[PDB]
Order: sequence, then C-alpha cells, then structure tokens
Amino acid sequence: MAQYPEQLNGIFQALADPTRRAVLGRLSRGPATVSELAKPFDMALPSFMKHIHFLEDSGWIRTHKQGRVRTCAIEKEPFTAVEAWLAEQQELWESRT
Amino acid sequence: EQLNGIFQALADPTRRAVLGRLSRGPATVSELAKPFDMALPSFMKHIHFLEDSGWIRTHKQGRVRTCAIEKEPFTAVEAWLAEQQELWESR
Ligand SMILES: [Br-]
Ligand SMILES: [Br-]
Ligand SMILES: [Br-]
Repeated sequence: MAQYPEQLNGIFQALADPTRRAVLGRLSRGPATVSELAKPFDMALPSFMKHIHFLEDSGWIRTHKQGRVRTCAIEKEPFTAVEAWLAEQQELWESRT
Repeated sequence: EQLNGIFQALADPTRRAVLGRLSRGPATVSELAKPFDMALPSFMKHIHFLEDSGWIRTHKQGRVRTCAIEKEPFTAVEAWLAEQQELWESR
C-alpha cells in the first residue's frame, strides 16, 4: 500500500522552492539559527519566515524558539518518504516485461 | 529553475499517479485520464505541466497524443538526494 497522497503533497511542495532547498542544504551540514540561515538571501525576514514555517509544517525541519533566538535542525523522515516514492516508480520501470 | 519545476510537478497527487502509470509503459492521454473523475480540460493541464516541467514527452499523430515518462527528472531528484546524503556524512 502506497503512502497516503496528502503526506507527499506538502513534502514535494517544500522542495519546489530554491530558498527552501538551499536552507535544507545548509541544515544537512548541521543545525543553525534562523538569523544564520537568512544571511544568503535578499528578502525581508517575514518572507524568509514563510519558508522556515513551510519547512517545519511539511516535516523537513524542527525549530525551537528561546528568547529572540530560533534554532533549526533538519529532519530525516521526509528524505525517506521521497526515496520511498521514487523507488516505487523505479521498481515499476525496471520490472517491465 | 529546473528542480523547481520537477518538484512542483510532484506536489500534485494526480501528477504523481500519472507518473506511476507511465512508469509501467507509455500511454495515450485517453488511457491516462481513465482512472480520474476529472474533466478532461483539468486533466490536460496536469499533462501539460508534466511535459513543460520535463517529466514526460508527448507526441500527437492524428487524434491521439501518446505520452512517455522521461529519464532525466528521476536522475535529477536522485542527484539532489545524493547531494544531501553526502553533506550529512561530511566531517
Ligand atoms: Br491528496
Ligand atoms: Br534567530
Ligand atoms: Br489521446
């Protein structure tokens, strides 16, 4: 039984944005604060926060606020989900008779 | 801007299910449209997005448009994933 579609929709939508993919690339190297993550990007912080929030809501990252500081870390589950969906299609392709 | 389109294509469940079917072999739009309770014009727009993003190729002869899944987007998604995995391992 394939994963329910609603779980995958948001996971893939998160990856459709280059800012979000860049943030995930950084968090793959280890955790970071929002202010650190925002530095490469020419957008106002509210616009950047939309990306952070989307990443958290879709399960790609976890964040924690203490005072004015918000720490972020990558989550591995969505990687597993993407891998799983891909592998399923690739099994169908390689098993063609 | 290329992974943007590839992943935006994958964000829709209809588009994912079409790519599932095309993984089994090529198919006409008519064949692909069959499982879904969707107006053809809405369906065509999913097909059009899949083609435009690079996930599929299509070709029309007479009244029949045949669709085939493309290799390159899979390689691209696999590349993004491998790139992330290599970053996690780095010390
Ligand atoms: Br859905
Ligand atoms: Br911060
Ligand atoms: Br057709």
